[PDB]
Order: sequence, then structure tokens, then C-alpha cells
Amino acid sequence: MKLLHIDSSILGDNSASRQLSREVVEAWKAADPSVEVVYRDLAADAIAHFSAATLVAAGTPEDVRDAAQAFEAKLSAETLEEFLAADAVVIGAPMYNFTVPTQLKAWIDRVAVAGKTFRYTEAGPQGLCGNKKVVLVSTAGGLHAGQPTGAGHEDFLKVFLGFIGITDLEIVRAHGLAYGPEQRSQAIDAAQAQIASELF
Amino acid sequence: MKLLHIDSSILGDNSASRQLSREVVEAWKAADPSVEVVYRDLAADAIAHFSAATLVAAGTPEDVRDAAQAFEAKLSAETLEEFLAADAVVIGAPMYNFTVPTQLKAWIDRVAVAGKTFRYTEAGPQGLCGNKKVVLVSTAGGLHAGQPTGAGHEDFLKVFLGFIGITDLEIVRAHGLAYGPEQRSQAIDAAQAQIASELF
Ligand SMILES: Cc1cc2nc3c(=O)[nH]c(=O)nc-3n(C[C@H](O)[C@H](O)[C@H](O)COP(=O)(O)O)c2cc1C
Ligand SMILES: Cc1cc2nc3c(=O)[nH]c(=O)nc-3n(C[C@H](O)[C@H](O)[C@H](O)COP(=O)(O)O)c2cc1C
Repeated sequence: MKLLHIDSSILGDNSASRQLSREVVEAWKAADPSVEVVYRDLAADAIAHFSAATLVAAGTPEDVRDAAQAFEAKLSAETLEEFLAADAVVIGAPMYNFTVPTQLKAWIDRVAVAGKTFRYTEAGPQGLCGNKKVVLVSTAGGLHAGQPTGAGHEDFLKVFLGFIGITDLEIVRAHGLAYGPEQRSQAIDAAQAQIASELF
Repeated sequence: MKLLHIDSSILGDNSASRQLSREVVEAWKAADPSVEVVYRDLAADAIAHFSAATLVAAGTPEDVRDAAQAFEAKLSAETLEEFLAADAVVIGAPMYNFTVPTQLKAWIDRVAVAGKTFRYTEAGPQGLCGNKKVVLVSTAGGLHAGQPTGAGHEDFLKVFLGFIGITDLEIVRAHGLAYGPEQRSQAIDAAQAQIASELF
């Protein structure tokens, strides 16, 4: 099966979510050596804001698109196709300014596509991604899960994933990382324990 | 006083939030002809993703910055300064894929600045923007305020605004816009009634 490994942290080697997302993927490869991994670093190679141009490009026939429109259309196509092909997705999801990074939301905007990851039916919208397994690697400076301050982060992500039909979701969490070295170390240690004994 | 008018819709003349944000500002000008308006269309002139480069530029002395770093630093400075100067802010805030547009969040990332719009104290973080009035123009295809599906939209915005100390907040809402022409028309009519009789 195909595993898509997504990072969105802007903090590079100092990133908690990049460390933990890599650790989930390493654990996964060890548990299933046949897994095929595709990597996408949404911070290193940022996806353009979903724009009026994105919409115009989508509604313009390929043979009449200019270069900028071909760019937007290919960006939309390649991102969507990579997600559709994936059987499992590991997503690094920092909390920056009370929500996810715009680098991550820009990816979400390309994968939330009517007719592909969800569809409209006479009975209402139906998610089409129910076969996909997702591991969300959720990292934050504070501890606000289950509280209003956390609305834009895990709650939002759960809404999006639920809408496209994901039912098989695990959250690997390391929160309170800004409260000092000992608290940061334990939060990461606990997340590693989840990876080691509660994922596979 | 200085009013900052922000739009983030990608739908141009078909935008509900651009129509209503303009109507709030027109009403404001009529109520207070001395108000000075500054406009920023975050969709037409999109702010770069808040990135590793943004952080590096901020920590690099001006005299050693290269051109790309001067760009990031000026973008950060001009956006922040415009917000600090504003006494009132009218913000067009569509719901796209269960949250705000990345164009709007990229602005939030430049205005959430320690020491400027909030500060760390020995007693915890304190918002510094309590004198500012904000009118949020909230538009959505569905009706999900007060429900989990709405977490990434108004709930998130209220968290951000509360953190930087905004207490004087009004929300002008037009939701259910995707459910048909009559429902869209009434939602906009109700929002116009709020503007006419419940804002000023
Ligand atoms: C630009 C920026 C914004 C942040 N905003 C928040 C925030 O709103 N709430 C919070 O709890 N932590 C916040 N943090 C702390 C991060 O959530 C924390 O450092 C986490 O480890 C980020 O994941 P990462 O290390 O993989 O980048 C922010 C950090 C940065 C760099
Ligand atoms: C790319 C895109 C994504 C959208 N996602 C949502 C959504 O998640 N939930 C919703 O209720 N409406 C959604 N809508 C509908 C918009 O919220 C609605 O059209 C609203 O009027 C947008 O504000 P605007 O007209 O100022 O652009 C979406 C519209 C677009 C174009």
C-alpha cells in the first residue's frame, strides 16, 4: 500500500511534528516493509493560495490555458492525484496562530474536490475517502485540546477529515511544548510511546 | 479615526463578503464622515505564506538582509503597522473548506506579533488591541455556526481576536448561501438589516 507522508512545519530540524511524523513513518515501514512512501514537504515546496486564478484555470480548457493557468491546473491535479492514490496519510500538523499552517490548508484546498474526495448526492454530501487511514501528528506550544482555544486546530482537522469520509483516524499528540524543556521532553516521550505500542 | 477594510474572498463581484464588507464601510462613512479608510484586498494582493524565510528575515539585521529577506521583513512590517494604526477593522471572512481563506490566515500570521499586538507577562499573555473595534463579515454556504462543523471559521476567529485583546466585536453574518436563491437573498437581506439598525 501507498503511504503519503506530509509535513507542514516551518521549523525544520527544530520541528516536533517533523520528528514525530518521520517516526510514525519509520515505525510503519518496520511493521510493513512493503509499504511504498511518497513524501511531500508543504513548507519546503509551498502550494499557492487557492485563488480566483485557480478557479478560472479549472474552468478553462487545457488547449486554451496560458502558462500560469497550466501551472494552477497541474498543481491541482498532481496534489489531488497523489492523495487519491494514497492508502494511508501521515500528516504533520503544527498549531500556528490558533490553527494549522497556511501551507497545510493550501493542501486541503486542493484535495477537497467535489466528485473526487466527496460527492454531492440527492441525500447530501458523501465522503469518498473511507478506505484511507490517517495519522495526524498534532503539535502545539500550549495545551488547548478540548477547549475553545483549540477550535481552529484539531477540531477543524477532524471536521475536514470527517467530511471527506475518513473514519480510521489516529492522533499522535505532543502539546505543551512551549512550557519548558521537561514538559516538552515528556510530551514527545508520550507521543513516542503511542507510536511504539498504540498504533501498530 | 482610521478604519482598515480587509477583504479575503476569491469570488470577486460574486462575493457575499465583499458586498457586505463594502456596505458596512459605506454605512460607517455615512455615520462618521471623518473616518479615514484604508483598503487591503488580501485575495488580489496575497500575502506570502508565513515561512522559515519569514522567521530568518526577522532575525537578520537589515544591513545584512538579501532582497528576498528585505521583502519578507517589509511585508511583515507594513502589514503589522497598518493594523496597529487602525482603530476599527472590517474583515471579510468567507468559509472555504471549513475555515477561513489562507489569504486571511496569512494576514493573521503577520499581525499576531509578540510585543506589538499581544505581550508575554509574568502573569501570562495579554492582548494589546483592546481599543480596536472589529466587524467580522462572516459568509458561508451552509449553516454551521454553533456546531462542530463551524470550529475552523467563526470559533477560530473569535479565539484569535480574543487573544490579541479585542473586546468590541460585531459579527455580520450571511450563512446558508448555497441552499438556493431565496435562502441566499434572505440571508443577505438580514445582514443588511443588521448593518442598517444594529451596528451604528
Ligand atoms: C509562527 C508560530 C505560531 C505559533 N502559534 C501557536 C499558537 O497559536 N498556539 C500554540 O499553542 N502554539 C503556537 N506555536 C507553537 C507551536 O505550536 C509549537 O512550536 C509546535 O511545536 C509547532 O510544531 P512544529 O515544531 O512541528 O513546527 C506557534 C509557533 C510558531 C512558530
Ligand atoms: C473554495 C470554496 C470552498 C468553500 N467551502 C465551504 C465550506 O467548507 N463550508 C461552507 O459552508 N461553504 C463553503 N463554501 C461556500 C462559501 O462559504 C460561500 O460561497 C460564501 O459566500 C463565500 O464567501 P464569499 O462569497 O465572500 O467568497 C466554499 C466556497 C468556495 C469557493
